[PDB]
Amino acid sequence: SMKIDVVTIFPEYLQPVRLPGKAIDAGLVDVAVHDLRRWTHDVHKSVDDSPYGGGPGMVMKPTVWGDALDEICTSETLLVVPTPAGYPFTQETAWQWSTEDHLVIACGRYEGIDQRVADDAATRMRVREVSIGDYVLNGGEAAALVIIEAVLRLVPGVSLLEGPSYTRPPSWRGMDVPPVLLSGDHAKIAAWRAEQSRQRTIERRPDLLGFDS
Amino acid sequence: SMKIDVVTIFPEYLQPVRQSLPGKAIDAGLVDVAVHDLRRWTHDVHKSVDDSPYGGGPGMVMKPTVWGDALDEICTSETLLVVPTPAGYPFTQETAWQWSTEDHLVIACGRYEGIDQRVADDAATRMRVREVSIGDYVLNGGEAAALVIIEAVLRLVPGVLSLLEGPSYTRPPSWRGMDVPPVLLSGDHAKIAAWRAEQSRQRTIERRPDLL
Ligand SMILES: COC(=O)c1cc2cc(CO)sc2[nH]1
Repeated sequence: SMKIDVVTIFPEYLQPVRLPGKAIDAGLVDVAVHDLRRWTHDVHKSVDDSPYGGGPGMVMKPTVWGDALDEICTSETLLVVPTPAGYPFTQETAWQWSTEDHLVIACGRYEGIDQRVADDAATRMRVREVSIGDYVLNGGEAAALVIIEAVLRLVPGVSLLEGPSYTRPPSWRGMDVPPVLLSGDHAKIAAWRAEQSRQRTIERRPDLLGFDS
Repeated sequence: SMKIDVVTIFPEYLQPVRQSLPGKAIDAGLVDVAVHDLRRWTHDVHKSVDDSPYGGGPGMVMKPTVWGDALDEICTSETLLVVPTPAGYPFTQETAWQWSTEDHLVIACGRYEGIDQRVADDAATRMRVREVSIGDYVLNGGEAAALVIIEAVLRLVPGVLSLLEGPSYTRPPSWRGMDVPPVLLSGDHAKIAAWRAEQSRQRTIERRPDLL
């Protein structure tokens, strides 16, 4: 049983959470999405202001985030903050987080969240700032969806690159399935699949085998 | 001026993209994103999209005849066909910049254990094909990766919008016992830039030593 809360100024973007959809239906996980503006108090519902020290764009205010996280989090919560400046989120991270009772995912916009939010929370609970890859996004919402998908498929109840896969018909547009795959020889099939994966890994991901680039 | 077609057995998953799009960019004809249900191109009353893998193994493989028909209809010689997969080349910011000037992207979202390899190999004989991964984790299918690629690419299109960045601060100057670093209020802007540079260096060493 896992609970996941997501906090965002764009709750409508997290509707796709409805693979996680089948997990919710089975009653293994529960996912809830919260509008950050619920915790504002002014008429304009302001959540951002200009950065101290100068620079382009805006920074999300700590006051509003503090009130939201006070209500949603307990001392047992793992607070997840997607950010381009985070530690990398990997398959090992997904396995680690798959046995947690409660994830809270805080989605930033503009140029990010005041650093004191994570600092303050870390005095009360475990906090993890993470990146899902080295490309730039407008906000944390897409990253939250990737994290939820990677973690939920590992929950109890739900290396090298995979080579090419094939299914029927055995010949299509003059392209034939590799004959070894039709042969019923388990040893030969295993060997061929090993060689394919080796070739694909050295070509596409030489880093996984300890080579440059 | 970019057109993006996305093909998926879960079209509802791609709904937030359409809602992400600024009205002015659409009205100005800068961008169009269309989502298509793969089952439109199935051949049978049961709308089958997958079948057992040759050579055995777990899971299922998506059918070449169904995907071949879909791509035949949607793609042209000028299309850049994008296939998100954990076995792909890495998708980077450089990749996003390159694709931001394309006239037509088609994103083929797969599920189970992948799409029959002859689909991509056949397509590559008449258009450019790119199989890519968005990171080192496995997802059940390509839909969430498509959302990431679409956002990373479109934010670079004119109109539709090293080292790690250090911490940021805004009002109030003191909050729950924590003060904004005084240097940021100093009005010494050369000193502020040097402080930020050192914050970046330390954060990069701690969190991403691979970048150094
Ligand atoms: C303020 O939050 C963001 O703007 C944000 C941007 C990005 C890019 C990511 C790729 O790992 S994660 C993430 N969060």
